[PDB]
Order: sequence, then structure tokens, then C-alpha cells
Amino acid sequence: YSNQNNF
Repeated sequence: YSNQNNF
């Protein structure tokens, strides 16, 4: 699993 949250 890999995730990036760019607010």
C-alpha cells in the first residue's frame, strides 16, 4: 500500500 495526500 502507498498513498500521498497533497492538501
